[PDB]
Amino acid sequence: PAREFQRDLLDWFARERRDLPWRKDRDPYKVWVSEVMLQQTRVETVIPYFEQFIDRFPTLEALADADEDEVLKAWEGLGYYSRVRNLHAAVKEVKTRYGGKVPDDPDEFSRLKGVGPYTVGAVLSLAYGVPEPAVDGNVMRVLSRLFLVTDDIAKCSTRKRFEQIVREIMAYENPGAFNEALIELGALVCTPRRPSCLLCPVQAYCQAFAEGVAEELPVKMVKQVPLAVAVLADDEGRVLIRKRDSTGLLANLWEFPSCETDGADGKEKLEQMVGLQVELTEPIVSFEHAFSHLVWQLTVFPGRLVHGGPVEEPYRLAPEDELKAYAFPVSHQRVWREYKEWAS
DNA sequence: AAGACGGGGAC
DNA sequence: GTCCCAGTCT
Ligand code: SF4
Ligand SMILES: [Ca+2]
Repeated sequence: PAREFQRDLLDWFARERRDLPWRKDRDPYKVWVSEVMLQQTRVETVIPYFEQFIDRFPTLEALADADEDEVLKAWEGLGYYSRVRNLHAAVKEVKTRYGGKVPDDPDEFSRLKGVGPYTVGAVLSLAYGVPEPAVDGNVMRVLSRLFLVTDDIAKCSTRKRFEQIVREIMAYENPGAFNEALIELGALVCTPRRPSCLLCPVQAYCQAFAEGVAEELPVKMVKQVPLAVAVLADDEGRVLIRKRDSTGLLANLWEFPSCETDGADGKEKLEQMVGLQVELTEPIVSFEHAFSHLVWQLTVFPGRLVHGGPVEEPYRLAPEDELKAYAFPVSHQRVWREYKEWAS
């Protein structure tokens, strides 16, 4: 019932679609940026970031020529920072290798970093009219309910099933609108909890509704870590900060020297870290910070800094009024908040 | 396959 | 507390 299902979906979309920032036009660059920002992040959270980001990097070239440091700063607070490292690399790739044009071929676009099966579909269908599926969590929930699919959507292969289903029922004449409509339906009507089936424009076609299990679908299947942070203040009013490893947790972000206490030593395993030496004091406050695969049990440790050598290695000396110039994870952002809240 | 990879806002 | 959001990479 593909064709008729398409008409209802698309009709609903025209009337109910939200006027979001990235929907002003279909510029490949603007669509791509928004799609990367939306990965595992809510629309409400993205809006402010997209606005600031586009103003600061209006074109793909402008973003390509920016120093990675400024690009990360623009992403400070969004989470999953590798998304922007990959988008930056990919954008630099399109400028030099593809003459500043976002490839319109799925095989070409999919080779760029950060571009997985979802983004290929979202960006190419929307910006170029390419008939590729764009299956995100929203679509998976929608399709799972419409076709009563009970396979664990956390299974790597379950997404392939959904992609095939989309290839069979999508409006090949307007793939972009079709894909977007499917996502919007999931965002506004066919919601995680208490979907609005009575007001759904494709209720008639829904097997989950007919069987009364809409709410039980889709079917879907952390370690603690103590950490000691050090905030060394130079009598001159400058602070010590280091850039993080280029690969792994919060990669390439700045932070206050710290170590995985892995117990309860505190001001011990830290001092040792010198690879330019000094001693600490007693804590100032303790909090926690969650991620997705692990939690941080960090405890701060202040101290004084006396110069005895050149600041090298990842480390970098910086005046207090310049900190707002670096990109810091949310955890360490709080560390500094509690510090000036202390010396207050 | 399954775990790494942020931060936040409903319920 | 729990879920999951416009997922990608190894
Ligand atoms: S009828 Fe209910 S479960 Fe089926 S697609 Fe609509 S909102 Fe989703
Ligand atoms: Ca790819």
